[PDB]
Formats: sequence, C-alpha cells, structure tokens
Amino acid sequence: CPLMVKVLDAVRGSPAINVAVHVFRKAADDTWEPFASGKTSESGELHGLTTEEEFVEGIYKVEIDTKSYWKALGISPFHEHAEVVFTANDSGPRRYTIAALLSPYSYSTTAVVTN
Amino acid sequence: CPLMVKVLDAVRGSPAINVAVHVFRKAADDTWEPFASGKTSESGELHGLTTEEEFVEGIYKVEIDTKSYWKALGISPFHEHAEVVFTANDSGPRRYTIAALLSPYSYSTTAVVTN
Amino acid sequence: CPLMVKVLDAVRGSPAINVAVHVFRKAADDTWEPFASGKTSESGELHGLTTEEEFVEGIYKVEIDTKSYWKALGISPFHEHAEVVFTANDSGPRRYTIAALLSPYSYSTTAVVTN
Amino acid sequence: CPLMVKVLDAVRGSPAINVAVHVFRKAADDTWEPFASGKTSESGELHGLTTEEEFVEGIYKVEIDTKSYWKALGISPFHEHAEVVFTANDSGPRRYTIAALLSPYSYSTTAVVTN
Ligand SMILES: O=C(O)c1cc(/N=N/c2ccc([N+](=O)[O-])cc2)cc(I)c1O
Ligand SMILES: O=C(O)c1cc(/N=N/c2ccc([N+](=O)[O-])cc2)cc(I)c1O
Repeated sequence: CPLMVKVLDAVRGSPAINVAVHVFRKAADDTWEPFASGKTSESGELHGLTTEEEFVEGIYKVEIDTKSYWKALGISPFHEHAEVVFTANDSGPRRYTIAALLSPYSYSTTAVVTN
Repeated sequence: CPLMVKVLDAVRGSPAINVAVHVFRKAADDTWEPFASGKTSESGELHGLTTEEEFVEGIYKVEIDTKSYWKALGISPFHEHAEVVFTANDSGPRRYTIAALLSPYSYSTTAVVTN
Repeated sequence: CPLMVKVLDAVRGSPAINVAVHVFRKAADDTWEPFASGKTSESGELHGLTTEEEFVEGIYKVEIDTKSYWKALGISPFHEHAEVVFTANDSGPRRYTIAALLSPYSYSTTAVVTN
Repeated sequence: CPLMVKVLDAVRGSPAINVAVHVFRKAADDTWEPFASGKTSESGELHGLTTEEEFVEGIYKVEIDTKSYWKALGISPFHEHAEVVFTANDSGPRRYTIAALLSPYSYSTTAVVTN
C-alpha cells in the first residue's frame, strides 16, 4: 500500500516474475533489520509489503535478487543483486513505488512517489 | 487497450503528467501517417489510443513531446522529443506498453509486451 | 570531435561494436538531410563524424541501428532503431557525446555536452 | 586500471564531478571491509582505486555517494547512494568499468567488463 515494488525485464520485454525482494530498515545500531519480503507476481509487482502504521520514517533498503533471476533464465549476470536505499519522509507523497528495469549487466531504478 | 504509454519523471519522482504523445504508422510510401494521439493522465498513462481492430501489423512510431514538458517546468532539456519505433507483430504478446523515464538530458524506454 | 557516439551492450557488458549510425540535419524545407554516418569501433565509439566547421547550428537526428545489431547476435529485438533528436550549437559551438545503452527490449540514451 | 568508475549527471548533461566513491570487499567473516575510495574528476571518472595485484577474486561493493552530490546542487534526492555489488575476477583477472547515470529520483548503472 505505502510501498510497492515493480520489476521489469529488458531482455524479454516483460514483467520480471517470481523475483525475490527483501526490504530492510536501518536500526539504531546502524544494522539492516529485516522488514518485509516477497516475490514479484505475474505482473512484476509486489504489493502488501507493509502498512501505513508500520512504515514510519526511517532509512529503508530494498534488495532485488537479480542474480537468481538471470541464472534461472540461463543468462550470466553481473550484479549480485540490485539495492535501493532511501529515506522515507512524512512530508512527501504518501505512496512509494520502487521500479527497477533489469538487464544482465545493467539495472535502472526510479522512485514514483505520489499523494 | 493493445497499446498503452506510460511516462515517468526522474527529476520529480512522479508520473509525467500532461505530456503530449503522437503515434504514427508507416505508410506504403515510407512516410509517417498520424495514427493516434493524446496527453498523459495524472498517472502518467495514456490509454485508449487504438483498438485491436485498427492496430494491425506494421511499423509504428511513438513520439513523446519531452521538450515541451521540461520547458513547462523551467528546465532546459536536450532532446526535441523521445521517439520509439517498433514493428507490431501478431505472433507476440497481445498488449504493448511503451514506458519512458525522462530526465532533462537523458531518457530510457522499454517495451512490456504481455499476453 | 564535436560529435561523438558511444554505444554499450547491457546484455554482454561490453561495447557495442560495429553498430551503424546515421546522422541527419533538418533542412530549410523541414526534411531530414543526410549529414554523416559511420560504425562504432571495438571500443563502442564513433569519432570523426563531422568537424567544427561543418557542424553548424541546427536540429540533428542521430539514428543508431540497434535492430541490425541485435539480429546479428541472434536476438529479435523490439525497436527498429534508437533515435536521438536535438538542437545543436544554438548557443555557439559545443562538443556533444551521445551515449546509448542497449538491451533487446529497451534502450537508454544520455548526452554529455561540454564547452 | 582494473577498476574504474564513471558517473554522469542526467539533469545537466555533464560528468558528475567530485562524487565520493567507496569500495568494499566481502571478508571471510561476511562483513564489508573497506577496500578503496576516491572522488570523481572533472571528467566524471575515478581511476587508480586499486591494482591488478590487490584486486583479487571476491565480492565487491561500489558505493557512489549520490545524495551528497545532489544536496550540494540544491536538490533533495530520493536515494542515499547508489550501490553496485558484484563478484570480480572469479574467471581470472578482468578490467571493470562501473558507469552510473544520475537523476534526483533515479539512477542507472552498467558494467563494461573486458579481458
Ligand atoms: O508502476 C510504475 O511505476 C511503472 C514504472 C515503469 N517504468 N520503470 C522504469 C522504466 C525504464 C527504466 N529505464 O530504462 O532506465 C527504469 C525504470 C514501467 C511500468 I509498465 C510501470 O507500471
Ligand atoms: O566509459 C564508459 O563505459 C561510458 C559509459 C556511459 N554510459 N553509462 C550508462 C549510460 C546509460 C545508462 N542508462 O540510462 O541505462 C546507464 C549507464 C557513457 C560514457 I560518455 C562512457 O564513456
């Protein structure tokens, strides 16, 4: 709801389906604590990661497990994963979409923050 | 329905709203004939450009009027527009989404072809 | 020298070698007139397209023949080509590098403008 | 030499100058150990991080301090940094160029691997 992830495949021109995504939140001791996770759907989307109540201001890391995705397709990839690290703020749009476009040796990511 | 366009703004982290989009189809004499057009919605999307009946195999050009978009925001851009040129084929997924991510001096585009 | 093109392959993580590039300039009658052409080298670069003297103010189109590139690698890509359209030298002479990163269903392009 | 970083600014169409870059290598205990650091030059490039001798096989993280870059330009960006994580030299020595293209709410990264 307040945090959605969408993953696209630039080789096949398709959603990136069944990609593991792990979200972490930075703790007071500066370590990454697990926050939410899932696998992208047939549409390349992962919804329901968190709720407005739980998604408080803080520093979050979204890890997209790109290496396993490419290995499953038989394509040798460069990255171990794609990592998106950002601060969530309450004076900004209410909904965060993290979009990632994947190629074997490249990835691009953007944030769409609305409301 | 068979052809959708989605445009995102990498400076603001938002949909690119009210961007003019012109679609052309290559004619027998190799000229670009107007096919469909519109402006992106509040979600950065342009739906209803064509129908399955009209969207036959052929070469299509999607022109996204990025220069006017940036000028309206007071940002000096590099490109006159972004152009996406592709062949539509019936042996491929039925729905075409042309996605574009815009910055003043760069743009990225991908095709998501499903069904 | 004043206009250089660099092309990278996001599947292999390599320069995109032997990519054909055609440059056009918009004429007074609003047609695209041939201006220069060449092919990328082993480093993915194309130098020597023009000179400061010939590269006058105007609207230029750099067409990168991505479809032929992918087909030769056994990939049936989405786009016919990547086109980069821009006004050049309207504030006086500048040096332009057009960079493109290629995937079968996506491309990204940026400009580096100096002087 | 074996590891170079190039950073471009998609808003200004320029090299991204004075960007801090920190490189880490995963140690036997699974922690990220400092490996090398530096700042991009006037050309957006960072050379001399390491040598063929010191750049042994391993998992490396290249952290590009994009937030500090944008803040100094008066832009409040989305990401804390851009992180590029990859296994290096597991098939023998190679030369790695990590390229990043930066916008306030987006970044793209690619790798060029030679030898
Ligand atoms: O829901 C969304 O926000 C959404 C975003 C999309 N684009 N993400 C991209 C697209 C291109 C690049 N690139 O080539 O740098 C990076 C990220 C596409 C669709 I379809 C979407 O539905
Ligand atoms: O030396 C290099 O490897 C080199 C790479 C360059 N592009 N990196 C990109 C370009 C586009 C995207 N994107 O928007 O997906 C991601 C990374 C440009 C120049 I000029 C270079 O000299």
